[PDB]
Amino acid sequence: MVLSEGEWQLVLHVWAKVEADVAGHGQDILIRLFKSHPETLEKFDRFKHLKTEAEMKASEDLKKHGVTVLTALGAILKKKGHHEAELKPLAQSHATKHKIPIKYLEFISEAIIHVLHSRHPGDFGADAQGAMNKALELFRKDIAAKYKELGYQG
Repeated sequence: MVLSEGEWQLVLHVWAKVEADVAGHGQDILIRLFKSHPETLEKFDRFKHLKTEAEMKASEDLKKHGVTVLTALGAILKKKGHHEAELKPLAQSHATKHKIPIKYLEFISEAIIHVLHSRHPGDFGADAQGAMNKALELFRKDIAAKYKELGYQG
């Protein structure tokens, strides 16, 4: 996986917009994920009892979780590929602590692209979406590498 500098800039450009309202983006993304794939909800004991979008939007746990997820992602994306140090840990965790499947990461990637497109359609075009997809794909592969490198078959 390799993105051009122009492609990383497209990614970083849309990401600055996400940072203008991390909380709102995290809620959109997480709800989109739980609505598209309800089984994923079972992996969160603090808000796995949330059923409606209303209950989801009112959840402080989901909101805070969205902010933590996006913050960690935003930090890895800014590395533009050299994110080993900001990844070794994002791995040891979901590998030994939560056991988050690779397929679920594919689910959240779809929610992220959908939400970014929906909230910023004027700039998040085919080029930007293609670069973000490549970025998240690179991200999934490296995480899967750390898993495998650690015995976990996510």
